[PDB]
Amino acid sequence: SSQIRQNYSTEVEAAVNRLVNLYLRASYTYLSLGFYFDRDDVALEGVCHFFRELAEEKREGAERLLKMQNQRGGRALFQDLQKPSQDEWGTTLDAMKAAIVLEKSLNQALLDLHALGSAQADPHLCDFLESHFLDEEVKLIKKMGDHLTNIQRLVGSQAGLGEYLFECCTLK
Amino acid sequence: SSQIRQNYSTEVEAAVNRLVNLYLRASYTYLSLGFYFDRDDVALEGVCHFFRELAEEKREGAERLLKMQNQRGGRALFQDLQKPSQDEWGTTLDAMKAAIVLEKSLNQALLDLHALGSAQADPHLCDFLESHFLDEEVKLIKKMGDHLTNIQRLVGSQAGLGEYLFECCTLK
Amino acid sequence: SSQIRQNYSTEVEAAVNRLVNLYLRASYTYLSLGFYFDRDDVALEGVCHFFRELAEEKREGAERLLKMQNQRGGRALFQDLQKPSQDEWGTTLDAMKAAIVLEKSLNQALLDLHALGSAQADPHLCDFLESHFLDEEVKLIKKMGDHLTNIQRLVGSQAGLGEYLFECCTLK
Amino acid sequence: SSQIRQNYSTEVEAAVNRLVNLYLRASYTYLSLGFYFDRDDVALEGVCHFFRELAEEKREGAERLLKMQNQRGGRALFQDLQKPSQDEWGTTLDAMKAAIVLEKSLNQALLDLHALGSAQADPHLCDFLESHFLDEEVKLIKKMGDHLTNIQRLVGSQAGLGEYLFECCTLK
Ligand SMILES: [Au+]
Ligand SMILES: [Au+]
Ligand SMILES: [Au+]
Ligand SMILES: [Au+]
Ligand SMILES: [Au+]
Ligand SMILES: [Au+]
Ligand SMILES: [Au+]
Ligand SMILES: [Au+]
Ligand SMILES: [Au+]
Ligand SMILES: [Au+]
Ligand SMILES: [Au+]
Ligand SMILES: [Au+]
Ligand SMILES: [Au+]
Ligand SMILES: [Au+]
Ligand SMILES: [Au+]
Ligand SMILES: [Au+]
Ligand SMILES: [Au+]
Ligand SMILES: [Au+]
Ligand SMILES: [Au+]
Ligand SMILES: [Au+]
Ligand SMILES: [Au+]
Ligand SMILES: [Au+]
Ligand SMILES: [Au+]
Ligand SMILES: [Au+]
Ligand SMILES: [Au+]
Ligand SMILES: [Au+]
Ligand SMILES: [Au+]
Ligand SMILES: [Au+]
Ligand SMILES: [Cl-]
Ligand SMILES: [Cl-]
Ligand SMILES: [Cl-]
Ligand SMILES: [Cl-]
Ligand SMILES: [Cl-]
Ligand SMILES: [Cl-]
Ligand SMILES: [Cl-]
Ligand SMILES: [Cl-]
Ligand SMILES: [Cl-]
Ligand SMILES: [Cl-]
Ligand SMILES: [Cl-]
Ligand SMILES: [Cl-]
Repeated sequence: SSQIRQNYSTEVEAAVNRLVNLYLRASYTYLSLGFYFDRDDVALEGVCHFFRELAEEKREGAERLLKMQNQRGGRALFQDLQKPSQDEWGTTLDAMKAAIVLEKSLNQALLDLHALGSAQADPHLCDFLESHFLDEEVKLIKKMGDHLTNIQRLVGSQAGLGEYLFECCTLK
Repeated sequence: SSQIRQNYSTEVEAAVNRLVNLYLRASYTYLSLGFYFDRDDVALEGVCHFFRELAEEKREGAERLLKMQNQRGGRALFQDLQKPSQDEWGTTLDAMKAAIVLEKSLNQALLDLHALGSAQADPHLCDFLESHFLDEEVKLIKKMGDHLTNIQRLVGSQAGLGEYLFECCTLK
Repeated sequence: SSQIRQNYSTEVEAAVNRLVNLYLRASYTYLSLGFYFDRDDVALEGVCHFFRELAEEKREGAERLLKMQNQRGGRALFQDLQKPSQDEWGTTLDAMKAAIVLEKSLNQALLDLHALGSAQADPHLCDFLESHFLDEEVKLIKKMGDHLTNIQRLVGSQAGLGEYLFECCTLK
Repeated sequence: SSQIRQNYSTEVEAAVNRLVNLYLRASYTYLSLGFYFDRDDVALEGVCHFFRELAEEKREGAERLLKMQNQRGGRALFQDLQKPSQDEWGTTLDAMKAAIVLEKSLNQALLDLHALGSAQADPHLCDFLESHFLDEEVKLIKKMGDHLTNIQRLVGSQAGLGEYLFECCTLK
């Protein structure tokens, strides 16, 4: 019943709905990661807050995709949201590894949707991914890689803790 | 691995996890209702915004339950989130009916959790439901009932539209 | 006599001049639509103002294309501007239909210019259309589709008028 | 000589006086814990300040119970206050363990007073415990559990210190 649809393939429409699922699944993973770190026997509030903010960001990405689906005259379709892959998330290092794997999977999904958009000659879709997704994901993955290295440094050794503290207490 | 748990039954712990599922399912229903009203062939932005706000409120209720689960030393466990019951939501009247049915089901779930809390002599749980849930649900259901009556009045007849307009344009 | 031209095909240069014509023709259509709604026997000032603003937006798009033509070292060439397709525009519904047809034709022209830019390996042109045209057109076409649905709802029936008024007077 | 007493059992009146004793005993324990940490050979001022604030909070709880005793027309009766269980409090971990044991004992006393209030059909008493005691105790016990885990993490190992520092210096 759309009167607006133009140059918007059914292939991209379906891929957008799948990507909304993937972003909401990611948001739900981050909600689980955050509340795990809020447990009294884990009790790292900053890590809870880090993942709570990422749950928000992933929800917001899904909402942006849904708004765009309607802007193009496609039909938002929702599927079941699978529960996160784990119920307990181990150490901060374990959790940050799981997060980077998750973000890499979203980034690959964005790249696959660009490939589809390019094959379907859909420049509005490409511009949309560029405006709101591709560089956001690269920045977040770089931050997570930085965090993995610093966690690895801090937990690994005296030299590494000392080097971290110098950066923080003398330079910053 | 909790060192804090006191007077918190495994029955309530499990019921709280189920209620988190129900609230997140409700939030996901409201996300679908809102984006339906944002379709170009439906195009009632105020109804989209009404349900978008309720998606937020239901998410927030789930997050409050999860925070409380950790405060009591229970273990948050997440399950799959089923997709909403419909993909298209009909008219504003259809949608507001579906919303009141949904809110009634959450209210009954809250009342069942009070019954369990009372049976388990858990006054902190009871106080928690009173502080953040029971009156919030009654207020929202009353608002929805008011909206059902006004939608029914507006769509039904000339007399009803005229009466609505008098309230709005002469009295308010 | 340009000393700046680089990677700018004669094909794109010509297509840009044609697109300036199409945008100025659109602006002139909107000027006619707006003054039609200002007639004393039509007298819908809000519809006049809506189309007056679109006349401005289409002029501004043409001016942006002309600035870009000079930035690239092409030569702006102007042709005659044909008068709008009608002298009287019927009802608000008739007019909004004509507007969406017009905007669709501009959007297809933008997509055709992207195809040409891609074939000519001209990424500055592609970036220019993305920055200032493609999403602007999709947003405007979605707004127009929303308006068509609401006009259709309002003129069509009691149920539809009532539903519109609920959104506006109770929710907004 | 009360002219106001209504629905206030002698059982609850006595239990309230006992609970005032328990809260003042707790306040006195916290005063001893705080000044222990202020010793020059212990010298952890933040731990002194943490327990000094809890001494204040426990005094304030006792004063609230006494105000309520008079509001209901019962008679405040004071007994001797026993000295705290230890004269020296060991390490921060030892002290935080002793504190959580203390708070658990107050929480159980509050739950026992709810049981008595419910048996005596005294809803004002129940509302009073809900308003000012039950959730305050759960929040404080959760904070103490968080602190036990972080102390245990910090004192236990290199990995644990590193993880703590990451939360604090990189995330917070
Ligand atoms: Au969290
Ligand atoms: Au947090
Ligand atoms: Au692309
Ligand atoms: Au593309
Ligand atoms: Au630092
Ligand atoms: Au530092
Ligand atoms: Au520092
Ligand atoms: Au919405
Ligand atoms: Au909305
Ligand atoms: Au209850
Ligand atoms: Au209860
Ligand atoms: Au009104
Ligand atoms: Au009104
Ligand atoms: Au009015
Ligand atoms: Au006008
Ligand atoms: Au006007
Ligand atoms: Au292009
Ligand atoms: Au290009
Ligand atoms: Au309105
Ligand atoms: Au209105
Ligand atoms: Au109104
Ligand atoms: Au002190
Ligand atoms: Au102190
Ligand atoms: Au009670
Ligand atoms: Au009671
Ligand atoms: Au810190
Ligand atoms: Au720190
Ligand atoms: Au720091
Ligand atoms: Cl969280
Ligand atoms: Cl299903
Ligand atoms: Cl493309
Ligand atoms: Cl929404
Ligand atoms: Cl499963
Ligand atoms: Cl109870
Ligand atoms: Cl005009
Ligand atoms: Cl000529
Ligand atoms: Cl290109
Ligand atoms: Cl002190
Ligand atoms: Cl004595
Ligand atoms: Cl009672």
